[PDB]
Amino acid sequence: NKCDVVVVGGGISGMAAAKLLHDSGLNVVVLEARDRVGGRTYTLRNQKVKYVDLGGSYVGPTQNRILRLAKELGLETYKVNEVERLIHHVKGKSYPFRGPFPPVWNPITYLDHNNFWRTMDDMGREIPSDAPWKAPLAEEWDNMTMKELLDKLCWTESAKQLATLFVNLCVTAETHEVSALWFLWYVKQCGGTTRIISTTNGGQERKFVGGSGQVSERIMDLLGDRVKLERPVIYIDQTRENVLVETLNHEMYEAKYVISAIPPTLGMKIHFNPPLPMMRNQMITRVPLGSVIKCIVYYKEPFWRKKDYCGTMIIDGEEAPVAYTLDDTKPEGNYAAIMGFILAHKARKLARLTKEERLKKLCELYAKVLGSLEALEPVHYEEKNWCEEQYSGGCYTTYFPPGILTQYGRVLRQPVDRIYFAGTETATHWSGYMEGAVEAGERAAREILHAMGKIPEDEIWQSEPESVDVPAQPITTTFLERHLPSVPGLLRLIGLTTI
Amino acid sequence: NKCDVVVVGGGISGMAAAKLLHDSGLNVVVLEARDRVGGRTYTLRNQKVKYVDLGGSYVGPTQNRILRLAKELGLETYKVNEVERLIHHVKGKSYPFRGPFPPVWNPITYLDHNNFWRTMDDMGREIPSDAPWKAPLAEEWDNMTMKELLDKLCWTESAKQLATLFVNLCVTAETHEVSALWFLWYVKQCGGTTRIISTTNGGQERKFVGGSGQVSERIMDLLGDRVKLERPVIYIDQTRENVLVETLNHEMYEAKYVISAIPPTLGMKIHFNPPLPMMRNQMITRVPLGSVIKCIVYYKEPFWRKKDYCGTMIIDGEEAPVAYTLDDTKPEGNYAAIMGFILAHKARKLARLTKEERLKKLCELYAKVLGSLEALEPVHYEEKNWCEEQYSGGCYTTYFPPGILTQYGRVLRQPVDRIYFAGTETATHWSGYMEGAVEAGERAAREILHAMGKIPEDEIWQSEPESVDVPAQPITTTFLERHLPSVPGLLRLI
Ligand SMILES: *[C]C1=C([C])[C]=C2C(=[C]1)N([C][C]([O])[C]([O])[C]([O])[C]OP([O])(=O)OP([O])(=O)O[C][C]1O[C](N3[C]=NC4=C3N=[C]N=C4[N])[C]([O])[C]1[O])C1=NC(=O)[N]C(=O)C1=N2/[C]=C(/[C][C]C1=[C][C]=C(F)[C]=[C]1)[C]=[N]
Ligand SMILES: *[C]C1=C([C])[C]=C2C(=[C]1)N([C][C]([O])[C]([O])[C]([O])[C]OP([O])(=O)OP([O])(=O)O[C][C]1O[C](N3[C]=NC4=C3N=[C]N=C4[N])[C]([O])[C]1[O])C1=NC(=O)[N]C(=O)C1=N2/[C]=C(/[C][C]C1=[C][C]=C(F)[C]=[C]1)[C]=[N]
Ligand SMILES: CCCCCCCCCCCC[N+](C)(C)CCCS(=O)(=O)O
Ligand SMILES: CCCCCCCCCCCC[N+](C)(C)CCCS(=O)(=O)O
Repeated sequence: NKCDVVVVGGGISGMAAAKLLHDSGLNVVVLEARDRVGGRTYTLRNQKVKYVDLGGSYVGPTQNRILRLAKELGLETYKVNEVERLIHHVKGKSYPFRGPFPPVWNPITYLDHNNFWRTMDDMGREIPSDAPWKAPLAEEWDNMTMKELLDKLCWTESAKQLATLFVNLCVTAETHEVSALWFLWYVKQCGGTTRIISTTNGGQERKFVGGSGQVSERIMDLLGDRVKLERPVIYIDQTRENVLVETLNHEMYEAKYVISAIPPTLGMKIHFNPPLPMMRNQMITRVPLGSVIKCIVYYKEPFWRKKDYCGTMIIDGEEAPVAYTLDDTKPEGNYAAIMGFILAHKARKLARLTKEERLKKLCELYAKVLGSLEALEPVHYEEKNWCEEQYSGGCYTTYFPPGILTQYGRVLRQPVDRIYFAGTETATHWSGYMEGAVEAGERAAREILHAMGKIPEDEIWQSEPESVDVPAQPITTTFLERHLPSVPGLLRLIGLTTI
Repeated sequence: NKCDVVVVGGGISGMAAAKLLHDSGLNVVVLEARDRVGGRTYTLRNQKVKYVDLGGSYVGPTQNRILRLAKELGLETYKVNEVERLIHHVKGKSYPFRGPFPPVWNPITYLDHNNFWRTMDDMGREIPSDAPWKAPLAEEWDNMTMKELLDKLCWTESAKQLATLFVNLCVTAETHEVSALWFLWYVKQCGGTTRIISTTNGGQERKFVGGSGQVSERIMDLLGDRVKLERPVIYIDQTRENVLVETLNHEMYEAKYVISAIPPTLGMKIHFNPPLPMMRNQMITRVPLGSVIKCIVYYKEPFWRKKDYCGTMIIDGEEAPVAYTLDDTKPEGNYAAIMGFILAHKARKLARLTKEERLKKLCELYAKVLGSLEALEPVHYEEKNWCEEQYSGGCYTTYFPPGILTQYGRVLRQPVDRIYFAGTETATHWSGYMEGAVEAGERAAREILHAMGKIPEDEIWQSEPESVDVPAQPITTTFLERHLPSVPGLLRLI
């Protein structure tokens, strides 16, 4: 029953919050809906795979909070394979390349690709990380879908095609579903377009040895009996002196404060007394999560390396079930695997098939993209459809439809009496990621410490020292990249000269 | 505990369903979250106002199911006052007019205005009521907001701004928030633009004497002790022989079947076992309700009538808190009142003020629009902010953001094992209205009757005879309206 803080949700954010509060000498309890911790991170273990992350997996430079938490728990990272060539597959043809971006030869298309990425970052610098709705043109950009923005920025179909896949891959949603302001914020708060898309020096650089599920599992071992599995929270009562939190099995928990560490829309699963204020009440009906199936196809050997392919494929085409893959082979070089994401409307569409039908379609895709018959000989298959999860709502994270972030964005992490809000969605740096989960979990925990008069106000938001293990090379631009004209800019120059 | 059907929700849809099933001889229970029935309809009574609808209120021709149900319960309608002139307030000036739509005098603006409304109805003709996702251009129309359609279609700012007001008023959401496909479906399934906007011969023609809350209240009286108030449903278990439904106060209800008669997104408040299928699991997080405050200012007399104004105001502009009003005076001519809607973003913005602050702004607005100092002396004020309701989620109804209706639309009323789906959102005619609530409640009830082998499949969807009290007159267009060019059409002719 009685404790200082009830934490709702035993994912990375809630576990990070409970650990901090526990380390500060408080009596904490974690109420987790599932028969496991980790939430949107999940590591399957069996003899065929040894271990595999079916949810969140990748970590990179500038994600210093998740890295410090994992290292303190005794965890280790390894580099995702990007030794050999990446593949860009478009119009049923594959084009090998090196570096983070698929190359473009056509001079007009090159100017258009260059300008697009530059403008994404240009617009990003106008958007405050901690308050996106404060951008000078917040309303104008929020009243617009990402599709509308692509339609007006991209003067070539090639750039529009690549930008569409970029959006699908980043936020597991269609360009027409998401606010332009929101998506521009989301990229900006991950350090920009290059940082977000990169394996080497980016978000996909590394994975944890043994899986990311260990983060939450090892925090559970530290907290012992304080974590309560199979306790979905149904009711929060704040009418009396102590906060009462009721679960589905009719257990009652009494606390001074509560941390909500669940996806914002999943707050709907809780009945509130007194009712939530007007803005939060409506906000939680307006914030869906994206759609993704994560699929891993195992092979006898990482045969793609022999053809000088690292395993990275960027696959454009409506026919392609998977738009993005990475090599998922173990660091020891065994359990050869290709990881792929089925994104947005394709997750919806391909979920109708059987596990066996999906495996078949993926192998047939990889065989064509890699130009390898070997790809038609899988030894094993694992997958996870996050759309069917009652206690996640989707993956990777929450997106904002047009008009919502400016109208409702400011209440996301605004406390409601004695309820404080964590979860990756409330973070200001790598929101949507395991990194943002740690940030938001530890920030929510400190808000409570301040409320109890244990720490000063200026200590609620805490900066993180850079990892020595995973150093961040800075994001650099060239003179040409900065000053090459857009397509309309070149046309302006043509019409002005020839006049 | 043990019954044939548990109905979740004591709104009009749930009550209609329960009444149908009860009259057919089944044991039904209604589980209602609030201390009252009615949901998005609510009739307040005090001696100052006598009675006032603070939620759903208006009914009109073609809404035959709500009219029949209310007539059986002993209810009667009266006509909303539209004898005198309507007012269009544009750029700080009032323009009195007659007929459902404000006149336009600039030739170019006239062509642009004409084309916009015509095109809305043209597009609607290709959208099936029972399956909007089967429209020929469903994906194209669903992937754009109403804002970009208006930007595309309206060559003049005058038309765009009136079209914007129209969207705001119909669906309590911003043009940029909503799918074009969904909005065009919404208008089409109310009988078209003219039918949805009209007072005389449209949706706003009539109100119930004594309030619309009496519909749900009188059905609850007919059901005896079968309606359970302050029983919010928290858990639905379908793993066993009969369905188990748990409430927040720990009570257990067992049934052969369930009707969910709540707004789709409020399905999130229930924990399901087994988990919901994937498409519904994600759908119920993708379907918000609009934002509105309904406000009624009372006066000593209906003074506007003396100046040959009926009370209807169509008010352009960002600064106007209220964009649309109706005379809310009682049929007897006493309790003189003006009803106004504070719509969409204005509802969020003006909720930060006090009740008294909102009253002052409305009175000053009405004084400008009506050209009368008498609007500055209210005798009484009532309001309801529907955004603050845990068990509604907003008003009037559920809107679909771009991409949603085509991807998730068909799951809305698709049964989940032994759970059937009612609620106005699942109706095919006047969805969003009290009428759709009745259609959906009775249809969901008959689906169960068919599942039980009591009626054939062809009796699940039943037609309704036209009301003798509120008959519908046909919607007509003129030759010029149908054949006048658009702005770009007039340009290609030049
Ligand atoms: C799903 C996914 C996938 C598939 C993938 C990925 C992901 C995901 N991500 C994301 C992550 O995972 C996240 O962010 C995290 O995890 C979050 O955390 P939090 O905040 O903590 O949350 P969660 O987990 O959900 O938890 C919660 C909890 O709670 C509970 N509940 C509910 N309800 C309730 C409860 N309890 C009680 N009561 C009640 N009522 C639940 O159960 C849970 O447990 C990620 N991340 C990272 O970091 N990384 C990665 O990798 C990931 N992934 C993805 C990504 C990447 C992709 C990309 C690629 C390429 C490019 F270019 C871009 C991008 C990211 N995101
Ligand atoms: C809010 C509102 C307002 C302000 C106004 C109006 C409206 C609204 N509307 C709408 C109506 O009302 C609706 O539709 C109805 O009501 C619906 O019904 P239903 O479906 O039945 O649903 P509800 O009510 O919501 O119910 C539900 C129930 O459930 C319950 N819950 C929840 N959750 C739960 C429960 N229980 C148990 N458990 C759980 N968990 C709740 O509580 C409830 O009770 C309308 N309508 C009509 O008809 N009329 C009218 O008038 C109305 N309004 C508005 C309109 C008009 C506007 C306009 C003007 C002008 C122009 F031109 C256009 C438009 C319509 N809409
Ligand atoms: C000699 C020049 C005459 C040009 C007249 C032809 C009109 C050109 C239309 C091309 C549209 C290009 N997209 C990318 C689709 C939208 C750009 C948006 S924005 O125009 O830059 O605002
Ligand atoms: C004889 C010269 C030919 C000029 C043709 C005129 C085309 C210029 C369009 C500008 C108006 C833009 N609005 C109205 C906002 C949108 C219209 C979109 S759409 O043109 O119908 O696609």
